[PDB]
Amino acid sequence: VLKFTTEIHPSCVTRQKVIGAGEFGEVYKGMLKTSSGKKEVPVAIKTLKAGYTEKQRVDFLGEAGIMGQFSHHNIIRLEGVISKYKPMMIITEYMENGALDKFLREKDGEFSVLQLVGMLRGIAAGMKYLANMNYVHRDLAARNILVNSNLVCKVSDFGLSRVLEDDPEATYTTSGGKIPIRWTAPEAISYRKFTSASDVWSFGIVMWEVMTYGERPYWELSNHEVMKAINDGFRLPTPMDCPSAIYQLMMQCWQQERARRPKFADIVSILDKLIRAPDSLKTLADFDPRVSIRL
Ligand SMILES: Cc1cccc(Cl)c1NC(=O)c1cnc(Nc2cc(C(=O)NC3CCNCC3)cc(-c3ccccc3N)c2)s1
Repeated sequence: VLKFTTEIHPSCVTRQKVIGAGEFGEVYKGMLKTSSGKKEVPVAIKTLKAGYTEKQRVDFLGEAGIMGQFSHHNIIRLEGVISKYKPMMIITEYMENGALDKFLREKDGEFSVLQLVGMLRGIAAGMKYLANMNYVHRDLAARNILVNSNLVCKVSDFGLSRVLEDDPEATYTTSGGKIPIRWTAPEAISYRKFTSASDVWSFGIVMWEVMTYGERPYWELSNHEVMKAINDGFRLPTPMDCPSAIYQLMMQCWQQERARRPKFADIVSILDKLIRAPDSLKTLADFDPRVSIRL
């Protein structure tokens, strides 16, 4: 028995603005009337346009069904679905600052170290919750994390191919594409061994995305060049202005041997201890001089 997913009546949903457009549906900002007409809240609304295939329907509704099993501050909240009327819709809370990667790239250098570390603690708490629920995300990356007005970060992007046994799409993105290599642990790339410990590798890459304000991991390297570097033992260098303890933690997430990586519980605990003793964050890792400027 799974937690009940609310079927929403279309009369309770208004769409105010298109915010995203795909080939197979759109995403809107809107309002949802709830509590039997007594409350109204802002929502995001994703549609599935007519002509969708059986696979697209099972995937679309499956994402909502997974989201509906979770109740955590750092996981996107589902309000419900419209499946009985067309276009079908999934309705979630609305995250005012959108995806974390784009948000940081529009906010370069504007946050404190403590704020960035706090964002990572929230993401880590959401991932701890997911891993404890026996959910392996497989595509953890800043692009799949949303940010609200209050800077709370929440994990998004769920799918049935992550939960069903021997699923033939388990190694693809939720859109059927190739999962971007540069967030993925070596044993998941080479053997398809996706587990919470490969999600810990990905979380280390997310830490580096956050501390760099959304830089592209490995910069211009191609996918094969990233695989070359990782398998030689190369790891991403420290971000600028990054606490030594934070860079050490991301390096531990990138241990080749998956059993040596921290668990999500370890990550949350370490981040909490650093935030509560903030002088621990003033020791910075050396930023490796990339350019020589002499005068
Ligand atoms: C509805 C739904 C169904 C299934 C799965 C999920 Cl996770 C969801 N929920 C959502 O997608 C979303 C919840 N909140 C969101 N916030 C959001 C917010 C905004 C938006 O208003 N962003 C601000 C606009 C001004 N710049 C600062 C960001 C834009 C998007 C967005 C959506 C599609 C393509 C590009 C975009 N930039 C998204 S999207």
